[PDB]
Amino acid sequence: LKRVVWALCFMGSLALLALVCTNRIQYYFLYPHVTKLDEVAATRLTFPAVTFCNLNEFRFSRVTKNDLYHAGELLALLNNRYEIPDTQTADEKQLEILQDKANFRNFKPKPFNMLEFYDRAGHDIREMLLSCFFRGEQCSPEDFKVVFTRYGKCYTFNAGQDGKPRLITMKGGTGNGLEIMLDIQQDEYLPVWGETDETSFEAGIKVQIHSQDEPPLIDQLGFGVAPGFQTFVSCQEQRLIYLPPPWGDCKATTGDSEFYDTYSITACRIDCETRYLVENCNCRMVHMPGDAPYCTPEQYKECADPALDFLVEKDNEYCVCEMPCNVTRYGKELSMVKIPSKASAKYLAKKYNKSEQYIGENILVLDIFFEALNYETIEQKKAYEVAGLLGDIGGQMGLFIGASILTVLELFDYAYEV
Amino acid sequence: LKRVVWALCFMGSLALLALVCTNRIQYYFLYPHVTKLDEVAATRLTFPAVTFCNLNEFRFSRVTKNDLYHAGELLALLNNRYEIPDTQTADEKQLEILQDKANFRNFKPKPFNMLEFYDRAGHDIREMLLSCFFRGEQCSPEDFKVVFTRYGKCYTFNAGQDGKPRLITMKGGTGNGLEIMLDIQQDEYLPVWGETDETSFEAGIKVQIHSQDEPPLIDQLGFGVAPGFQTFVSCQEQRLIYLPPPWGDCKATTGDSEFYDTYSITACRIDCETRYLVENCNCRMVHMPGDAPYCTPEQYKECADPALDFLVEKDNEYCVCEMPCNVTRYGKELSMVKIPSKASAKYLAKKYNKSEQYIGENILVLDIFFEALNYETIEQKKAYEVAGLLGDIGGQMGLFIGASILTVLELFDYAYE
Amino acid sequence: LKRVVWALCFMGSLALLALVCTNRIQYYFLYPHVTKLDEVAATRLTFPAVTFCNLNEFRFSRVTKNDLYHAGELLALLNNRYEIPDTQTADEKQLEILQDKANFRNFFNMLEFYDRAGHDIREMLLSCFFRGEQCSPEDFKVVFTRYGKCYTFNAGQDGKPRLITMKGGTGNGLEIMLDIQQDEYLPVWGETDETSFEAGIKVQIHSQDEPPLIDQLGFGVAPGFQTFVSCQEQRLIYLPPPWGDCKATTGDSEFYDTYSITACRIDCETRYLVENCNCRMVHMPGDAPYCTPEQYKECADPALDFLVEKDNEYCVCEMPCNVTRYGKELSMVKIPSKASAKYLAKKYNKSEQYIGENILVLDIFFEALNYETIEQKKAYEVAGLLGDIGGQMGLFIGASILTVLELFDYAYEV
Ligand SMILES: *[C@@H]1O[C@H](CO)[C@@H](O[C@@H]2O[C@H](CO)[C@@H](O)[C@H](O)[C@H]2NC(C)=O)[C@H](O)[C@H]1NC(C)=O
Ligand SMILES: *[C@@H]1O[C@H](CO)[C@@H](O)[C@H](O)[C@H]1NC(C)=O
Ligand SMILES: *[C@@H]1O[C@H](CO)[C@@H](O)[C@H](O)[C@H]1NC(C)=O
Ligand SMILES: *[C@@H]1O[C@H](CO)[C@@H](O)[C@H](O)[C@H]1NC(C)=O
Ligand SMILES: *[C@@H]1O[C@H](CO)[C@@H](O)[C@H](O)[C@H]1NC(C)=O
Ligand SMILES: [Ba+2]
Ligand SMILES: [Cl-]
Ligand SMILES: [Cl-]
Ligand SMILES: [Cl-]
Repeated sequence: LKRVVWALCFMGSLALLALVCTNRIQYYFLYPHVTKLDEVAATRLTFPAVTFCNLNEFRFSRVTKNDLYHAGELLALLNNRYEIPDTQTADEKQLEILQDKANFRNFKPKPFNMLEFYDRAGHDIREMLLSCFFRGEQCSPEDFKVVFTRYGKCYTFNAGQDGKPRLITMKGGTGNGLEIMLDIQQDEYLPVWGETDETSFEAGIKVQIHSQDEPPLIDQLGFGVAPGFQTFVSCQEQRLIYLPPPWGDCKATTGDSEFYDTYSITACRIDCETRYLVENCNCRMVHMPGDAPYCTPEQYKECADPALDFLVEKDNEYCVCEMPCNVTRYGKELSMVKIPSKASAKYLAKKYNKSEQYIGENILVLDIFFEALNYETIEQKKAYEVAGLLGDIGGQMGLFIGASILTVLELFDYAYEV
Repeated sequence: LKRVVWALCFMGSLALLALVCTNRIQYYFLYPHVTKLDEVAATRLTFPAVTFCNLNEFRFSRVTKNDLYHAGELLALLNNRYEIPDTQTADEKQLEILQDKANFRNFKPKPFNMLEFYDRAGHDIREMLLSCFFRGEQCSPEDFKVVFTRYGKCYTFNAGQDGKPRLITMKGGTGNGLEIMLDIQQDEYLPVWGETDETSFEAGIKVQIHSQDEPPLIDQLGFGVAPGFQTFVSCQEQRLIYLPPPWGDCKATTGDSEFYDTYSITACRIDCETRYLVENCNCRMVHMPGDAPYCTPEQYKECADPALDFLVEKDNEYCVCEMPCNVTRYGKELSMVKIPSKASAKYLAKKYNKSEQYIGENILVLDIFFEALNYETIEQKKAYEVAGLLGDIGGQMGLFIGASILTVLELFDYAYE
Repeated sequence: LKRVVWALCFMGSLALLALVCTNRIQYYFLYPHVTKLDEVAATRLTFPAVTFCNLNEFRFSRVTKNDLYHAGELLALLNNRYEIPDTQTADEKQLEILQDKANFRNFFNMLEFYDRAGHDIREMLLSCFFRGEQCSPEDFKVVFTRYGKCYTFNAGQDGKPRLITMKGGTGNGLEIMLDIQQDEYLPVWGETDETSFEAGIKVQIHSQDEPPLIDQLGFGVAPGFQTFVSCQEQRLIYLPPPWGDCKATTGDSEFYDTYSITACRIDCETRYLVENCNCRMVHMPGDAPYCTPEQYKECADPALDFLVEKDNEYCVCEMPCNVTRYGKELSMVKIPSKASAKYLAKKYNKSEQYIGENILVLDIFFEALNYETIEQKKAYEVAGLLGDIGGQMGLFIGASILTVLELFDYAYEV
């Protein structure tokens, strides 16, 4: 009778060992991870890269007759027949100027390049930048690097490219960061006389705070800043460490692109777009990097734009961009105050030779800074390693039947002898 | 002497095994969890449901003499004695309209319904919606579905109700989302001539971005949008998975509500309120769902409001809403640009046959989109499961005394003799 | 041949046990932790303390001739030679007043000057409501910061009970209508260090256990808008060494009852200024002597700036293990509505323009009646290590602690 109770106890114990062991094994092959959040104080923080664009792509006073000829349809200033659209709400002077530039009688077309057009007709930072301050000391427009995006000629402060060393901040708070007073030059905006898809009613700038290791993607990752306010941006540096397969989904390999030195998801997207447009239309857009020839406005109309839209719509499988394992993100909180005060309106108007109306509707102040001298870390950590797996299997294997790998080897010994 | 040192080693080993084993047992019985954060790229994102209200509950030009008679005191247009309050700083015409509407001389009242009054007097989406675009293609006011909230007649885009399929976005950024130009119609706002508790000075709209599975709760979960700016709202889809008892506190059961098909904490809140008001006052407010009769303004005055206030403090234990285990939340970052530009102000003024002053104080553009085509996941994960407990107990049990469950069974066997 | 493969299996098995066991040993000695996020529903939430300053340090109408004499250079209204700045863009009345106050023919405490000349909450506070019930200016406690005379609602200091809210949403919180008094702003005729073009207020939402640090931790609120602030209470629990970096011993400073990272920062600053200049600035607390405007120019400011740059290691403030933080999301609506501008203008005896350029409404509340908890939790405890080493020790060679002791005996005998 005792051998029966022993047989039942050994059988049930071996069954429990079976299901528990297969449980821990399956849990290991899920490759599970859990997250470790930490806050690290630092004596210094590397200030990020700040890219800003004017919402107006190009200045009206800088557009020329040749520009209307080649890119008149693309710039939406002229209709398909090289004639001005509906004149509703058209200033007499502006409409006469445009009508004069669109005469096109005995006109010899000069050579035209999209990057030349954006570079000269775009808003000059030397005119927009009314004042610059970093850590309380003056900055020059030479700190701003020209970057071409979908919005046109844009500028990146502290880009850290072309061998310039990146700036640091040793104190947090509103004073100890970037602080620029900009004039968005609303007088230079393209007149809107007729409704169009490209017609926009916004006035202000668009800013993206990003690491120097990634290029700007201002059309998607930027936030707007409106004239007439001083906007504060409190930043919190975040350092992210992800896990590669089979734990998570990250880009383990450096994967350097021909266009960009360091791999970033932004660089992967704009690289994918660049390759697609170069293959499909044999030309490259203004914002894209490389050595390819830039598109002509005819190529823009008949190939480039429908090609990108078709790439977005047809299938995401062509452009699948994984996230790198080491990522520096910047968190940001926005707040506003009014500019200028009644005590300063006259002084600003006289300082920049403008009317107080103009100052009120054209001046914005951007204040970008770190809230405090610390950074957060978010790390994906492996939850079950092979040492822990063997430890649990050994513990339960020793608890239920008290056997070992040598014991199973001995049972296989008798099986081979049998 | 050797058996004595052996006895000391076995005793100390058995004590240590005792305290370590009870340690792992207690840690298991705390039922602990830890969190798994992950970010997932996606080729498509389901666009959320967007509900907005005008801050002005009902239009002044649509209020009628009968409305003043029944709900004049409730709307704060008339005083306790059904008379207009002080006319201080009242436009002559503006007051003339109200004085004529509140005559009540030889007036034979007609039936009155609160939901009819809000549905007819509230701001019409056909007049507010100056332009609508979703993913660059035009939308109609018919895309917005009417929901009645505490703020009055409100509208939900991509509500996904009545069999409509939920919309998706295949690109991120400002262009590729919902983008509406609204006229908040500040001329239709209730005149404020005298101080009252209900008096408010704000002008604009209130928006809540929420999953289609939940009803809006704009009085608590909404954010404001001011006229004269294009407000960008960058959304981040977050997918949350919680643990039921005994690990955490989540809804293990489906939790069928009578009013709503899907369970949500909001649906639980307005369910608690609706049930409480039906039991105490036998009527429901406009925002509440169901089939009960709507309250009359007298019922509102003498029963509903004090009942809700008594519900907040006295019965704070009475309404307990557990959180569901699988929840889709949307995070948001707001930024603004100025509207309109000087190059467009007059074109807007002529396009909508308004003065530039009006455009300046009445037009707002709302741009709701996903920052990028990805979603975050926040999961509560069990930290100590029974397999790990048995493995650790077996490991320490085998390290300290080298025993097994069969060893203790044999010890009970020898003890049996 | 069988004993040879048995011996090799025991050798290799002991090697595997060695590397796995040392693996768990080293992993345990990393002292790792992982994060536990949780959301806790509550019937009540303790409302935070809200400190706000006007961006304008002191009122122009309250400055007197003596104040111009002593602190004229510091306040930037007068130059080093006690003369008026450039007369470009100067109000005729303001310039006549300043020249009159600067007559300096036949003609001071910093805290008296800030306390009396600063913006009075009794004039700024046009309306106050908390949970729908009226509040008085006496509920705000005066705190002196770098911005000047500032005010803290629900400060909870001096034994006052902390306020609670039993409902979430815009109505059920603090709601104040303020007049920033833009007419009292210092006239700016020439460039100066204090010169600012902003108009509005600065707010910091913080727990009562920590002092305000509004020049660094504050956000702006612009006039002409009602800004809503949705708050989410967060409770953070950190680990002390060797797991993390937290202050296990509170080691509260004499200046403040409860230890906070901010309180440690301003304590270090006060101590440094007392050591180098034998005086304390306006914002600093204690019983120490306040600086004179001459002391400010030649000692205080360069000492503070040099303290930030020269020795950043000197002030090391550890983070406490239990920290209550408040998350916040801002949004705006326009104030006043066209239907309400006239009533406000007449109610407060101001022009409709003045209301447009001076009135702001602040609405601070909890989004919902819950709070988040973020806890650092130990990933490998000594019981788990002994369990893993025991499991692998029993799987690979099947030995025990008693087995190793017996091996020491048999080795000792032979
Ligand atoms: C990602 O960041 C980690 C640190 O956060 C890097 O790990 C360091 O790698 C260097 C080798 O170049 C070592 O000298 C350091 O000791 C490592 N630090 C730690 C904490 O392990 C890692 O190399 C980075 N990965 C990439 C691809 O850049
Ligand atoms: C200010 O600008 C106007 C615009 O052309 C110009 O005529 C005037 O001379 C300028 N004044 C000064 C002082 O430069
Ligand atoms: C435009 O509005 C005015 C009143 O403001 C009205 O008289 C006129 O008929 C309107 N025109 C159109 C085309 O609606
Ligand atoms: C810290 O806060 C937690 C709740 O978040 C509480 O349980 C604990 O008692 C507090 N004190 C310590 C020393 O952890
Ligand atoms: C109202 O404002 C005027 C203009 O400054 C002032 O003279 C008058 O005294 C004010 N009324 C009161 C009651 O303060
Ligand atoms: Ba009752
Ligand atoms: Cl997992
Ligand atoms: Cl727990
Ligand atoms: Cl670790």
